[PDB]
Amino acid sequence: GTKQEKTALNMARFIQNQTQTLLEKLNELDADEQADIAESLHDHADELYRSALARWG
Amino acid sequence: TKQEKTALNMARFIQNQTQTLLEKLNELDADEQADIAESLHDHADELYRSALARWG
Repeated sequence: GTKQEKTALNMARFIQNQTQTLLEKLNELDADEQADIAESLHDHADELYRSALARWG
Repeated sequence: TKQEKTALNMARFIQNQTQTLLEKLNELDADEQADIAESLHDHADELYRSALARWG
């Protein structure tokens, strides 16, 4: 990857981790409405990170 | 509550990150990745919307 590609990979890694952290926070709030969306959010973040990692990592 | 506001703000920060990463991927040759990021961003917008309705 170029430097720009690596910056995008790093940001995808960050969102993967940050979405896991927000999911845990919502689960502690027993905020089911939000945690339901957050789980799907984190799944897409994981998918994107793995996709970027394969390509530029 | 402090805990609720922490989660709302984190949702907003994730929304900003997902918009930023979708734009970066669109700027790169990254169709496969940008397609995923479109859905990722729609989820971050919906989570922020929902959390704002509840805790804003």
